[PDB]
Amino acid sequence: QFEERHLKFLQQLGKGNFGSVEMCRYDPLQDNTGEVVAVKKLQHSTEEHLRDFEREIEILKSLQHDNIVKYKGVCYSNLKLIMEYLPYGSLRDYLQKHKERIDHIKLLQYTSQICKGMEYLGTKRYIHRDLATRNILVENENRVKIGDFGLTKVLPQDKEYYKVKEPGESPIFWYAPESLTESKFSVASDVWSFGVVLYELFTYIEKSKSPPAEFMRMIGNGQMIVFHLIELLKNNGRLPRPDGCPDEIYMIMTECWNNNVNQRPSFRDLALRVDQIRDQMAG
Ligand SMILES: O=C(Nc1nc2cccc(-c3ccc(CN4CCS(=O)(=O)CC4)cc3)n2n1)C1CC1
Repeated sequence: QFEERHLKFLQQLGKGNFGSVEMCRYDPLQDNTGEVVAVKKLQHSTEEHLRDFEREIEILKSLQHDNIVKYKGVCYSNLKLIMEYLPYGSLRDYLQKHKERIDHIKLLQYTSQICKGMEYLGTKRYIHRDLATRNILVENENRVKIGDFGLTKVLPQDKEYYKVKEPGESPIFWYAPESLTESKFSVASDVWSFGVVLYELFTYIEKSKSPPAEFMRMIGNGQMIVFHLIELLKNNGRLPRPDGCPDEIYMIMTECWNNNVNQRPSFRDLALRVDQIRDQMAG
């Protein structure tokens, strides 16, 4: 649908080891009347990374949900993924900036939208593998969307987990212990990560309170990090309750952080509990 020549670069939205997102204007009439869009491309395109990117594109294209960033199309000379542009950006940066304006009732509305997005994923047998507030996007004051799917895998038909160990840098501080020790990824490791996302929110993204900073303090400030992490978690070492967090929200977090994969709640039970807590804060 999109031509490379009609896509004008406006700014960088985020750069990683394997990907980059840009704000661009798609202006086919060249009269500065096209819509601003978000454009994801590989930064150092391997052919494996390209094949993964093609699948990421096919995943996003197959998703249609209020809390999932919209697919617009592809563009090539090559491959670019064109998405809707969300003007408020990542929940992470948005929470950090507007922390004095965002109360707990709002945090739980975001939380509940993230669960519904995640339940819709698990419905297609997709495992996200990268739930973090940096990958959640703010559409408006009342709406968040899951906004990146670079690490998302389809479960095979005959299995409820997927095994994979990619080279380089893994977000280890959001990983369930069976993902660190066995490279096993399931709906339940996504639930583990969701618990860490909930922790993030309730910390209001206070610099020294992030999971990397907290687990590093607990371990002791290279390759040895994951080993010490694994041991800490097996001993039931865990992220502290955030400042001002209710016992009942922290209970949800700690339940998400069960070492017993099978004892972790489902996404729809998470949504029931959160929506129940929300109503007991309002009415
Ligand atoms: O960011 C803004 N809008 C906006 N719209 C969209 C629409 C789709 C996707 C994103 C988006 C999602 C994630 C990121 C972070 N990260 C960049 C490197 S990677 O490995 O490629 C993917 C991970 C960056 C941008 N965004 N971001 C506003 C604040 C300036």
